[PDB]
Amino acid sequence: KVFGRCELAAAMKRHGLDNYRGYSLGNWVCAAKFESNFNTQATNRNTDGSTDYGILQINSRWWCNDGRTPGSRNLCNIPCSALLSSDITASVNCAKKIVSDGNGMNAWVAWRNRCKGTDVQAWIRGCRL
Ligand code: NA
Ligand SMILES: [Rh+]
Ligand SMILES: [Rh+]
Ligand SMILES: [Rh+]
Repeated sequence: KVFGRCELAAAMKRHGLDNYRGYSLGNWVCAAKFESNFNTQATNRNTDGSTDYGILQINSRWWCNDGRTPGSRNLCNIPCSALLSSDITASVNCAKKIVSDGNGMNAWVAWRNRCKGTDVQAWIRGCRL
């Protein structure tokens, strides 16, 4: 599923991301835009052999089992394929563990480089929430 901006914002708010660990909804929407272009099916291979999965490009190195990432952890206790569903519940629940883990949203390279210290409120302007 390729989400609309306001469609995703509404889904993220419902799934408990608005101000999660102090990160406004616009932060999560901006991260999703630059990570996946709002596409639940997005996959990208990392140079280390790990793969990033879904709307927030969660990494098989630490967070999910994809059957092909040797000596990696599965800290969200899920198959990485669960992160590609048109239902974002598994991505949201895993993102909550990631962002709680001490580095906050700096875990997302696209967030640090493209969203951090920007006017992220612009990502939710116009949306019915
Ligand atoms: Na893994
Ligand atoms: Rh939902
Ligand atoms: Rh600003
Ligand atoms: Rh509302």
